[PDB]
Amino acid sequence: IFKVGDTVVYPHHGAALVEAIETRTIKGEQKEYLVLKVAQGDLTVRVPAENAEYVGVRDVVGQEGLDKVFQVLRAPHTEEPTNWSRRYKANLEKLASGDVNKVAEVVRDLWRRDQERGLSAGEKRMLAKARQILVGELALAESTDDAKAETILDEVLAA
DNA sequence: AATCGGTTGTGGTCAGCTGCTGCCACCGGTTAACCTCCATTCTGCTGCCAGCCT
Repeated sequence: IFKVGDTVVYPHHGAALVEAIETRTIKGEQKEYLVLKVAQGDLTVRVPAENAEYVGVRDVVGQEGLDKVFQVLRAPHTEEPTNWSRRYKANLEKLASGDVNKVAEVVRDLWRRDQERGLSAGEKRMLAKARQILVGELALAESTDDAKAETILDEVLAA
């Protein structure tokens, strides 16, 4: 499926350019690896081509995905558990899934709650992580000028 | 003429509570997928085991 030069999305790290395809040997068989150059912390990720779907690597979403995530990002009736730990584990396991809709849900919930009160060290760190990978995936989805994409996200969040 | 003590017109003044009105430290209680063991030398005492005695 994957080709050299494709821009795929890794689950917990956001965008990833597939820059080469290695052919390393483990247990005497040439399981080909693909190397991904993510840029969040400048790490090179190597995965087999077989377990790409098992680890859940995923192509970027289309314009139906864009209107779907904007539709879910502008939606009310988002009642949350009042317990701080329950809420934290809930949106952490939403963030770790790798779905654009779930990441947009986490950034809209924490954005409205930060606009309300301003939460915490851990939740501001989580909102920064989630919003930066959502901005990176959006800029990958439309080739649309990083930090101007941030202004786009701020505008569609503030509405 | 002064001279040792009062009276005080009047203008600041200066901190001493007094509310008072936030507001900010400080301390207690709560959170419910699941996962169960860290150098040498001298002196004295205390415990070890064989070895004669009834």
